[PDB]
Amino acid sequence: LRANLLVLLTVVAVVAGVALGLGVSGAGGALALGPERLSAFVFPGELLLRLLRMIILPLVVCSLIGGAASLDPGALGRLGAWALLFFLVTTLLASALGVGLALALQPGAASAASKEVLDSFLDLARNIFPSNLVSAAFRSYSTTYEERRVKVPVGQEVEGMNILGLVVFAIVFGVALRKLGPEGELLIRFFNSFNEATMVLVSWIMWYAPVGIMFLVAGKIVEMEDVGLLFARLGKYILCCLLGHAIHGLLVLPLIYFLFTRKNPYRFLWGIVTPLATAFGTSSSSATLPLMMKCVEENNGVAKHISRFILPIGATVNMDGAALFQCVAAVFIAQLSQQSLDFVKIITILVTATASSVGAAGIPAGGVLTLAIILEAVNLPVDHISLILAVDWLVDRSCTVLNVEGDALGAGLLQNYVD
Ligand code: NA
Repeated sequence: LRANLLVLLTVVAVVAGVALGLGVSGAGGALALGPERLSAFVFPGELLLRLLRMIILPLVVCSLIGGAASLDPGALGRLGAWALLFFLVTTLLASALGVGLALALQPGAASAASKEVLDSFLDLARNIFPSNLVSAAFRSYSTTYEERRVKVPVGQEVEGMNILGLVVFAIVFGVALRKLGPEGELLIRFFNSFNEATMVLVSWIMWYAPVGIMFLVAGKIVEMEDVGLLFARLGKYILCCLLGHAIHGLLVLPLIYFLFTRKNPYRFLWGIVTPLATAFGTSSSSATLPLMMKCVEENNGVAKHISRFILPIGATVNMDGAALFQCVAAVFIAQLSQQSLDFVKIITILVTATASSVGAAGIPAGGVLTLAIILEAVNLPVDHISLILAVDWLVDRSCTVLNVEGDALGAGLLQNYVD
């Protein structure tokens, strides 16, 4: 079927990009290409990223408005509380697994290789309640410091979409529309139509996705000066990250799903393999959001009013893979600096990763800034982050799957809470 063809092409795009980038690097790489040729070579990946960033606003906002307006406020409140508990518990488990898998199997046992913590959470709270809806569509509040030599924190809005604030506003506005009654039907229909129109565009973009992924991966592995040396240096770190992701996705989340529902979790995952493949290929949660919702509603028995509400929220708040990656990177850096971590600092890492996972922006910087916040919370050198980013093109992808799987299973849990 053409859905299977698209999934196969999207997955094979990563392998083809890896091969193309290795060939280009072995044929001189960027120095042989030069800046002008390299920019054109990597441009298609940038085009794909721009296309994927375009859809996030209308898709998420309309989906959340519809999902919130399609449920009784009391039932919506109970469902949201349970979903938040599930997301927090899963993120905490991912962080704990990441820390445990790095203290053992030490990735940094070789010699080859800012905002205050309170101010970061105050900025998170400010972004949860945007001061302007139009501005929130492309800017987020951020605090810098001015010396008066007291470092007073002064804040301003800086580039970067405010997804968390818009999500909160969409949920509240949908609740208000539901409470209006027959007067709010027109707006519910309007936002549903907008959501369907946006999903059509997302489906069209999925066809160009493989070509963008090709050049994205090729350029991002051409930027590495030495593939062999870098991989020999970060082999154990990548092993820790991917092993933690595999353990969390294949053992922990399925175990929780079985314990609570007592149905087969792998039969559930078999119905969403296609969204998982799209997530791995594109590294975008919004890209798989429509396909994930379709598969969950059709292949699985999840009710529409459950999926349309839970999945858009999880795509923004549930970042198990990101938390695991951040904790593994923090332990790796702490081992590189030979700065022994005691129980207090381990708990600090866990709590900071869990708390900062909420509001992790969709941009690539959103998964590495939180790492800087964690390092500051524990007092680690940020200089080493250069290494961590160098393999994001792989690790981030592994994160994205774990960032969506936990969402789908989450819905699968709440369905049983409703049954
Ligand atoms: Na997610």
